[PDB]
Amino acid sequence: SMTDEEILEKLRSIVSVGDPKKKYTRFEKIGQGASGTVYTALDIATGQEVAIKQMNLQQQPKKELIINEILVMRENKNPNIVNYLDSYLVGDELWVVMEYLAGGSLTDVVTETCMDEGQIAAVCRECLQALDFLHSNQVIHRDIKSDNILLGMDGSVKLTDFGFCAQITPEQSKRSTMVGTPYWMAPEVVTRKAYGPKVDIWSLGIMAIEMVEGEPPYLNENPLRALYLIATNGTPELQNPERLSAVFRDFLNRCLEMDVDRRGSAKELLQHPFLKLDKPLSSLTPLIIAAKEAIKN
Ligand SMILES: Nc1ncnc2c1ncn2[C@@H]1O[C@H](COP(=O)(O)OP(=O)(O)O)[C@@H](O)[C@H]1O
Ligand SMILES: [Mg+2]
Ligand SMILES: [Mg+2]
Repeated sequence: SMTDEEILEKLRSIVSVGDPKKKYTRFEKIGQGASGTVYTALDIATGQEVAIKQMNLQQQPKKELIINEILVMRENKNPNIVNYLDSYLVGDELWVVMEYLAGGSLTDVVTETCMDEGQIAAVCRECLQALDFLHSNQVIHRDIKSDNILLGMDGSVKLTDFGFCAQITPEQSKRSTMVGTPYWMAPEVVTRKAYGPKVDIWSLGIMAIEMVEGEPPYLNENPLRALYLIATNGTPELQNPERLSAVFRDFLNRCLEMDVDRRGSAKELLQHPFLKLDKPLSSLTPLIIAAKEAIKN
């Protein structure tokens, strides 16, 4: 419900002045998603290595949500949220400068290596802390999935990519926009119901399936087919559930409840006994290294 001009006016009011091509150098592309292309670069003045997300505003899936992105990343700082540094607007290109997490994304790990249950529990704990913080501040992320989870080389876990997020209010306490990535969407999203923060808990459940099986269900299917499969299959089935502990299977079942009221909240799932199996995050470091080497080769 915002025009292109209203969106650009709002973005201009919140970014810093200047052209960032004069402030950063030695760019190298490290990732790309539905909104932006992300580079490493060096701050010309200081030498710091940063990450820079470059977004072309007219090629955006929903233009006005980029406002929430900058606002949420800088107004809701937290140890499990990628650290915002700055933002710039050059006509129709928006840049967001943030800390660089050299371990890459959780996608790199789950597609190249096999996490054990203690490593999965550790990652789930960190993601649940982030979600409890966001949800308590009335932010729904709406795009939880492995490629939006960043890793430090020491195993630090940080949520990024707030470009689909919703800030919910008393007058609009639920959302109804079809937004997210189809394979990770909760059934109440795909069936076009009003929905709330627990859609992120479902998506976390699907990301935990990624940590087991390397990918979410139905990844090869056309998006509209996947949406119908989510609507009719309900709680997805694992290929080999007998390989997982009973306590881990219970955690998954509580993330992936069809009934929104039965589904765990972030605060509730932080008390789940599965998280007591967690290993130190430093245990991720050999998986991170092995994944980077495999991708390089
Ligand atoms: N700060 C960062 N450090 C390291 N890698 C990053 C960082 N930010 C993004 N990436 C990588 O770039 C990809 C795209 O970034 P993201 O912000 O998710 O863009 P989009 O909104 O287009 O999906 C991420 O999935 C991740 O692999
Ligand atoms: Mg992304
Ligand atoms: Mg995004």
